[PDB]
Amino acid sequence: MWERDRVIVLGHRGYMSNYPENTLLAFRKAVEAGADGIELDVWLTKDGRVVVMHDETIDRTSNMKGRQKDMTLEELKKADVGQGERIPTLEEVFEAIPRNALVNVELKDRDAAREVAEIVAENNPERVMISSFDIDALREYRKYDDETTMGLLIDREEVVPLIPKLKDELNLWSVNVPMEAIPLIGLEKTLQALHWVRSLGLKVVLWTENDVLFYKDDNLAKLKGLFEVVIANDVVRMIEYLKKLGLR
Ligand SMILES: [Mg+2]
Repeated sequence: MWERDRVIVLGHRGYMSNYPENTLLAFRKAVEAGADGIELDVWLTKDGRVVVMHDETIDRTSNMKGRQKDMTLEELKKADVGQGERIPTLEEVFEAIPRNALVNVELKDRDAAREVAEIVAENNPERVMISSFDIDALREYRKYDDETTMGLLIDREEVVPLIPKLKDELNLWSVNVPMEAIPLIGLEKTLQALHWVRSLGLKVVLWTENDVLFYKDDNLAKLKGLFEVVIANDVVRMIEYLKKLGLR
C-alpha cells in the first residue's frame, strides 16, 4: 500500500491550510480534496486514551489551556479546536475517513505506543505508517507491533550517520526528512544524501515547515524520483504541482 507507482500525498494534520489542524473536519477535507491520506500527531491522556494534538499543550490550537497528558479525555473534549471541532481520539479518526486511506501516525508520546498499536491492528494496519522524531518511541512501538510500516523522522544532522543501524534495529520502511536540508547543505548534497538512504533500501517521505520549501526554487521538482511520499498543508496546491510535473 505504501509501495506504489504514484507519489503519495498526505495532508499534514489534514488539510490544515484551509481547515483547523488535527481535526476530523480537516482530515475529511483532505481526503475529499483528493489526498491519498493524512498525517497526524498523537499523545496519551491521563486516562489512557489516544488523542490527536500536535503540541505538548492544547493552548495554541484550542480555546483552552493544559497539557493533554495531564488531562482526561472528558476534560479534553471541553475544548474548541476550531469551528466547534473537538479533539479527536485516534479511533475517531479511523471512523471518519475511508478504510483504505493512508494514515501516518506520528507518535509524540512514547507512553501511547501500546494503545496505538492495538488500535492500528483493528483498523487496516496495511494503510498505516508509524513515525516519530523520538527513537525511543519507535523502539517502544516495536515491542508491540513489528509489522506495520515505520518511518524515522529526522531534523538533526547528527542522526543521519545512525540511519543504517536504526533501519536494521527498527525495520524502517522510510526516513522522513525535511526540505530544509536544501538551504542547509545545498541541493547537490541533499540529492546525495537521498541517494545514500535509498542505497540502504529505504523509501523517502518529504516534509517541511508550512509548505514553503517545496515550492521555493522549485525545490521539490529537483528531487523528482527520489521520494515516495509528501506531507503537505495545502493539499490542493500540492496535488496541482505534482500534476504539472506529470507525477499525478
Ligand atoms: Mg506531525
